[PDB]
Amino acid sequence: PHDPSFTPTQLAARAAYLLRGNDLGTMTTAAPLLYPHMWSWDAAFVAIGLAPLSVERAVVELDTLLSAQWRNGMIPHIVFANGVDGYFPGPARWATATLADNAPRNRLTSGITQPPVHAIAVQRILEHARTRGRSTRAVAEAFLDRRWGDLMRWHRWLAECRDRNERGRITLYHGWESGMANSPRWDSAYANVVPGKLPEYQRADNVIITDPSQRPSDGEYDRYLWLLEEMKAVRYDDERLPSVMSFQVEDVFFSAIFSVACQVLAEIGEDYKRPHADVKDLYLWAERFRAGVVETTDQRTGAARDFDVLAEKWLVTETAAQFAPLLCGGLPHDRERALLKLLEGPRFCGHPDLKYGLIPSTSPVSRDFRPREYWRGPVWPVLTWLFSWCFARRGWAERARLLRQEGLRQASDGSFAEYYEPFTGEPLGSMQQSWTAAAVLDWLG
Amino acid sequence: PHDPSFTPTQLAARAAYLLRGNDLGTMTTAAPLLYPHMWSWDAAFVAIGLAPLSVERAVVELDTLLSAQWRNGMIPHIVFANGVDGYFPGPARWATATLADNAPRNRLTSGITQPPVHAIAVQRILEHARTRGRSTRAVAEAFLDRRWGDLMRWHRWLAECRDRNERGRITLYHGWESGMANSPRWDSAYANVVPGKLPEYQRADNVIITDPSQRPSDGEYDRYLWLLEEMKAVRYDDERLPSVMSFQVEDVFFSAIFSVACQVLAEIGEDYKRPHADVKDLYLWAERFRAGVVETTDQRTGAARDFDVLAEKWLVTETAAQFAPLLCGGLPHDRERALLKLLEGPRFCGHPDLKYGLIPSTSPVSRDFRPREYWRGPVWPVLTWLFSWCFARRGWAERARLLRQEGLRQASDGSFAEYYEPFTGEPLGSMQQSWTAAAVLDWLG
Amino acid sequence: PHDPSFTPTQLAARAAYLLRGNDLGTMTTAAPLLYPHMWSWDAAFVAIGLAPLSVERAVVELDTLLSAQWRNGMIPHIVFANGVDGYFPGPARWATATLADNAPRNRLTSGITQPPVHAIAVQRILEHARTRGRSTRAVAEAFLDRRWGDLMRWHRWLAECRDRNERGRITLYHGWESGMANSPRWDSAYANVVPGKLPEYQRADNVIITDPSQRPSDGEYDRYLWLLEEMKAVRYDDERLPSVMSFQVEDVFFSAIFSVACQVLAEIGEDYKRPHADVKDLYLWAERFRAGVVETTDQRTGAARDFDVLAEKWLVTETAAQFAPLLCGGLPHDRERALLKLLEGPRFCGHPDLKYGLIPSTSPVSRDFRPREYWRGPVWPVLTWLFSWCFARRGWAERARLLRQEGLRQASDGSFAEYYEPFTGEPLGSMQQSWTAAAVLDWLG
Amino acid sequence: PHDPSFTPTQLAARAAYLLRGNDLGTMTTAAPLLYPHMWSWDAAFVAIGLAPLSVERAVVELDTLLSAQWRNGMIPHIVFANGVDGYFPGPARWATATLADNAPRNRLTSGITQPPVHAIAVQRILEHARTRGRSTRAVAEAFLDRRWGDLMRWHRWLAECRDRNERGRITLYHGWESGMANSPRWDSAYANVVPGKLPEYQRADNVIITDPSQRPSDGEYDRYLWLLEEMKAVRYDDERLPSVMSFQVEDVFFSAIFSVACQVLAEIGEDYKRPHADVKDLYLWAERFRAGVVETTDQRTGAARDFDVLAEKWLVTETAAQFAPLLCGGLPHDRERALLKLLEGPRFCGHPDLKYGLIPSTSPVSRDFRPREYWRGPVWPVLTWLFSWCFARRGWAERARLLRQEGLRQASDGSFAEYYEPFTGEPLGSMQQSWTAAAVLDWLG
Ligand SMILES: O=C(O)[C@@H](CO)O[C@H]1O[C@H](CO)[C@@H](O)[C@H](O)[C@H]1O
Ligand SMILES: O=C(O)[C@@H](CO)O[C@H]1O[C@H](CO)[C@@H](O)[C@H](O)[C@H]1O
Ligand SMILES: O=C(O)[C@@H](CO)O[C@H]1O[C@H](CO)[C@@H](O)[C@H](O)[C@H]1O
Ligand SMILES: O=C(O)[C@@H](CO)O[C@H]1O[C@H](CO)[C@@H](O)[C@H](O)[C@H]1O
Repeated sequence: PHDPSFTPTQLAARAAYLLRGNDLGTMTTAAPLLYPHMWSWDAAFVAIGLAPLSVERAVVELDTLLSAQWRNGMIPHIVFANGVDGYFPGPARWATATLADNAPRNRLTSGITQPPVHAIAVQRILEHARTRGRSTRAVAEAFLDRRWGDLMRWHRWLAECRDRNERGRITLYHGWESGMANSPRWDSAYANVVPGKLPEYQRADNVIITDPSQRPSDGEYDRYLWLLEEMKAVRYDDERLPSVMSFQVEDVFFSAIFSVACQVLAEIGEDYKRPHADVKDLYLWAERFRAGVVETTDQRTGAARDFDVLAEKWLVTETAAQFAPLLCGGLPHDRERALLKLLEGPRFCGHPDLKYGLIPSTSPVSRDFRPREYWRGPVWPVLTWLFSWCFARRGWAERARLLRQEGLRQASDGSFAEYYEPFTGEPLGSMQQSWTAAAVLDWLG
Repeated sequence: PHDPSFTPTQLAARAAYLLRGNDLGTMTTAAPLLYPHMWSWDAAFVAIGLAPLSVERAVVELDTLLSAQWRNGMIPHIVFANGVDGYFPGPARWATATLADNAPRNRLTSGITQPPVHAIAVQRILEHARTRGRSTRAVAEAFLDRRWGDLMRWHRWLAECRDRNERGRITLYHGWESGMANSPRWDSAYANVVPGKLPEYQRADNVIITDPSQRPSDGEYDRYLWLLEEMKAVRYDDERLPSVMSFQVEDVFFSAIFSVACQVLAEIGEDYKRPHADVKDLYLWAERFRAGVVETTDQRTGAARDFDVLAEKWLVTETAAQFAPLLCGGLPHDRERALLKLLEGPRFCGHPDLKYGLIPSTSPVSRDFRPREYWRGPVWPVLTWLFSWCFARRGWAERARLLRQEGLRQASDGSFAEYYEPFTGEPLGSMQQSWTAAAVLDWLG
Repeated sequence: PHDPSFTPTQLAARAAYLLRGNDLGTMTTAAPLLYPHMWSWDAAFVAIGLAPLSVERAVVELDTLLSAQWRNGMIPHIVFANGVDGYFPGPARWATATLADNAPRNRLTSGITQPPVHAIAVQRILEHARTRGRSTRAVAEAFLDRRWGDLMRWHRWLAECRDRNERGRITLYHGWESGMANSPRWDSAYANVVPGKLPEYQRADNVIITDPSQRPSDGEYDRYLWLLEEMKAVRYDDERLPSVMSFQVEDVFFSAIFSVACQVLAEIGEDYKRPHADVKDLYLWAERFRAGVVETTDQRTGAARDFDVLAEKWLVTETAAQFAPLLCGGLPHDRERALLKLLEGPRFCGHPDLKYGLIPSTSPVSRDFRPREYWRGPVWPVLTWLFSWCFARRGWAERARLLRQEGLRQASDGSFAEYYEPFTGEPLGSMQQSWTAAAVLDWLG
Repeated sequence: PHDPSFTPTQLAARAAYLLRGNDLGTMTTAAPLLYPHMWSWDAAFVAIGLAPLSVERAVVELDTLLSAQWRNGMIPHIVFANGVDGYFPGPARWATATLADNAPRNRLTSGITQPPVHAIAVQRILEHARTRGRSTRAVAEAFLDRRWGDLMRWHRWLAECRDRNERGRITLYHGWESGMANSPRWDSAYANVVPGKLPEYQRADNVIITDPSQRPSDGEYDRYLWLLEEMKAVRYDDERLPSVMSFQVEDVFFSAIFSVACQVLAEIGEDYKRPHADVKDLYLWAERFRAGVVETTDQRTGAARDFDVLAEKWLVTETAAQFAPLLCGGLPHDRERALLKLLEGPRFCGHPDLKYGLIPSTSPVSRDFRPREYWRGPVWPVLTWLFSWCFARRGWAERARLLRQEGLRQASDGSFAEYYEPFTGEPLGSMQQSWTAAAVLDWLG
């Protein structure tokens, strides 16, 4: 008609309807068909969206994810649903069940990790539970009793095994670990990934998303799948990966999230009387990774750089990852003002052709910008939510509110799209994406 | 805390979460455990609550109900879920699968009917679909193409087989057909139901609702189950029921709903160019049952009476059914003003001890009033919704708005209870009741 | 910026801020500068807008208007603010203070009337007061005691002096009495107004609204001002006007409003135990003017026609006044369906170039349509409100809701414009128009 | 009736209606009758409440206040409305027009100051203006050009003349300068004020508020009015006040507000390219007064203490002023956790008998607590707003949200009371208090 948008109550209802519709029982799929399994950072955001509906079911979501945690503490980025096909690479291609000595016996998983937003979900669950009364607080507190150790082991694995040199930045062995598969951030590192004898495969993602402008290329998937062959050759052994992987990058955005997550989990630990040594370690890691993020930044603009460990070079790109230091703090005053000017100016939120005042995944003025192509340009509601929540935590109440307002406007069509075209607002990627519904649910209050 | 109520967006989200949680696939249970099957008038209200979430799934709900329609047109009041136990009387006790020649081959059902609110659900589906654009309008219009004949056959069975004498009132053979099992309306008729050799049975309803003050008595269930034996003895044959049933009442509230439903379906038929003869029949029945309702009314107060066909006597009770004429219209001006004074005065919505300005199922000043006991007093959100929608259709915009406002206040605890204590607001009956969530969903807009 | 619309709470606050800003103390101006006095039907809508803010002040607004009522019962269409210039024709031009024996001694007023929406405002005040508690109900009931007789005298003057032949239509002697100065409705009647020696004047309205496309022409004003000379020459004597006025029309929209207002006031009289003879007269007039409206209607479409008393001919134009029978009822079922099809189709609300699904003052497909020119095309929020309220009173809950939704969308710029361009949504006429704020407040209060 | 609360849109409308009603033209009175003039920190909150309604009028409010600024930079706490009586002490009693060489020539003012919340109001005006488009941004930027120097002179007067020893705390010479006339904070200092021959007077405040339990005693007013005699005797000369005043206290809450205001104004200066030397001074003062606040704090709880300059002793009381360090920051991590535990525990927001989870002006468990008596116990909406805004600025998003939620619940009666009884929620003090409406509008605008 004249207005296809939904009212706040309609939109909240449809978002909860979606989330319950993607529930398999104890895990929520990231999307109905494109991503028909549990993903790690999606599961954190799903728990955030479930917290206003059922603290009990939000806790179940994190319990299911943690039940897939590897023996060394790694949370793998996919927990596969039993008997479900339709996603590639699936369990047979990872072969972690037969090759990975640390993989769980009772879940099929991938063999790589994803960003540690999980502590933020725990905070939102606790915040909801404290408004709901004693029986609900008891549910959330029982979850802390049951899973505090597992959360510690997750943060410790990141701090000790992916920051072996105590640089305060997380090393990745796959671009998929960044959450941003085809981000321009990784192009120069991927250009040095030379596949050898790569076993034949058929993609499934572009059978579901048929528009070729919206997904990575075959050449990019060849490199993604070649890194799997390198990992499988060493049976996913942490100790051997630095010797064999053709892709080794320090991810400054993942690092900033980790800093925030450690500080959040330390505050939880203080409030719920968790072991002093754990809280002390969490604060130490929060500070170490805050400093590691700051060390990457341009001394003029504050923009954070990734680092190619193999090439030994800073990776200078124009993506939303540059704003990593805004999430965790630590910049000198003048540098942070410069970085905020970059965020709000014509290269990002201030670009005159954007439909919404939101943060594109790649700067529209970058040569790498592609308005439809996944992480090369589109606006991702999950990043809107993460930036808005971290900005509110910095004390930037109006900046956070504006992102939430624009994210709700963008989402008001009810498509709950994976990402959106930055100029037209066209929904792109999968529809019915669980963390887009969760973002709306958290925002609407 | 200081305030356990939910905001409108929170409440809408939780109501949709509930509705999707009670979805078995193609049917929604009336409640998670007490009523773990599809009920007929509940399914209409569920379709109303689904319409803002998914016109496609709202249509599915009515398709599933109509697929259980009997060969003679009757919509049975329970469509049992395959393999589901926990409700008594269940499929084995009804034995319609082996005894009822008109029962559907591919569904297990009860052998009695329930009120014809279904046309109202169709109207709400169409209203939503018209705001959503062409593909959604096509879904709703395709449903009309597919099911108009079945809806006609339902209304025709009521008009021809339950009003054989063309009195403009529907005859019931079981109090369960009224929707109000233990209403004081039926006490004097039930007092003449003398069970003979009644086969042993174990109730399930009071294993789930253990508080004896909230459910009918064993003596009442003995009579409910004896009527089943009388119906089974004649193989549920319409032609033989008047000769054998110990309970035969004309239900003025069911009759008023039928009048409204015929008028609504006639208006749909005009708008979507359905057969002229059908629309003509629907308007004729709407007028006949409006007149039949008016004929029951007290000439002073307008209060509508039920009629005991066996005793040949008007049934004078003080329940919400007295307000039947307000739903369908037809009263003389002075009589309708008197009936509205009764509704708004100290015997119903104006009673000084009520927590909310809502319509109790039995007048709190009646000797039959029991504040916890099912239809003998509690406030039912489903009746709030039905009265508010019919009042808005009369043009009584402020009266309708006040009922909606108070119903939302009552529902703001998020219990989605089956019924509520009228003085304290305590949630009673089953929690997580589907038509209470549907009422909230329709209201919140 | 990206979206310059206000939220509902922002919009409600700004609407109330406007209405208080236009308050001179005991009267609210219709606008800040263009209309810096009290107008009669505006004052009724202002009272509706004040009722959610202050029942006491809403009652004051109507008391002030009724203190200007003429000795014969006429409510004049302007009550001038003492010492205020800036509007023409002003008190000196009307000369009612020196020429009109029935004009009030203690107010300066115009010498013509305006539509009787006042009973609708009384109903809204009473509805608000009944939600607010005993002290506020007493305020509203005291107003009824004080002003019931004046309201009766107003209705009686219309029924007896402007329907002298008991035709059930109100005769007007000036297009300004219709509320729609330059409606195409009056063009052929105005073509038969031939001014004599008209005293020189200077307009004020087009000094404030300088865009010539938005106000009537000088030629139109010459005729408006000449009719004043004709009234002044007979000292505004009711009995003489039929013999001297060059403009005499039966206004079918005014007539339908009067039918509704009589029925509304009759219901108020019953509820508050006013004299039975008054209630009986009100219902008689409601019926007479309903029938009078229906008698004008097109046999195919149901559209209502005005009547030129001097030319003795039906006035056939394509304006929103055609929809008069929808307000008061009375059409046969088939013809009202045809009239609603006209309303919702491509000649009015369904025209494909309209920005909002609202009723233009003149059909966009009529040769008379002018998209900027006052009553010749623009969308008026006051008419949106009146149609929405009357439609809800007919029982057409969804139709009323859609008009309210589109009216709120149009008003969400916060300009509170007098009227809006139908295709672009550009605000036109005066900004900060009191009855546009009142519509918004009622729709949200 | 059943619930006398207003909806958010109703409440926002009534709040704006109130604020416009208290507008005299270019100044808004703090209340209709009790406070019928402009007060300094009220005017800052009024500007915050006007910003969502009219950036232009919000700017006017601060322009009017700053036009009363004294020649030395002091903003006086009252700007009297010309020709208005009804408040005591009025202009004749202050005699600043004849005795104070620094008082403005064209305004009548008091001779003491009030807390510097004004920069917070400027920030809110700028935030609103940036959402409204170019013309509105220009209005706000023009105000900065016109008044930046005056704002600097205000901050400089506080830092240089009320912190002469650079201790980082503001000295007051009257309890009225704290904003909290009869706070238990000042009881021991007031016990050392011995009036001489005090000129006879009659109070006005307790003729308007007649309940003696709600205002200070005559004995307290004798001391308030005697301090005026001491100031008048030295012609309000800043350099003489330390030698003659019987009341000299360092106000830690005023100091923390000043710290925040300096940081806020410094950020405004950076964003709008104000002189670098001014920004540098503002950040220096922000740091100095932060440290000055922290130096007062209890080593166990972190609670901030006031200081009696004459008695040379720390003032230890149990009032909301203890929470000053939460506003400005600076406490060590462990002590701020202790201070938040005090805030949220049973001595303040977690007291089990409080109707709302809000901060009482005096702890309910203190021997000084009086639940009706002005600053000795009642909950003040203005403090709820200030704490919520400062908490959001610290990053404590959920804590700020809970204060806002409870503040809106308390205000939903629409009384807009000056303060509220902490246990019953009874509205106390003046009704229709401007800064209570402003808090509501900001929380909803
Ligand atoms: O493209 C893919 O196959 C997967 C690879 O893990 O990645 C996409 O989908 C995941 C689930 O929604 C997200 O977690 C990622 O952030 C997003 O990029
Ligand atoms: O008590 C029962 O076993 C059943 C008998 O049909 O009845 C109750 O539950 C049904 C499903 O919710 C409702 O349809 C009825 O209105 C309500 O009275
Ligand atoms: O143009 C004018 O001078 C006057 C003449 O009465 O008319 C306009 O202003 C009035 C006040 O707003 C409205 O009552 C009318 O409906 C509107 O047409
Ligand atoms: O009691 C009084 O006469 C005055 C003295 O300035 O103080 C009260 O009123 C002011 C205006 O509302 C507020 O600024 C104060 O905070 C409040 O305590």
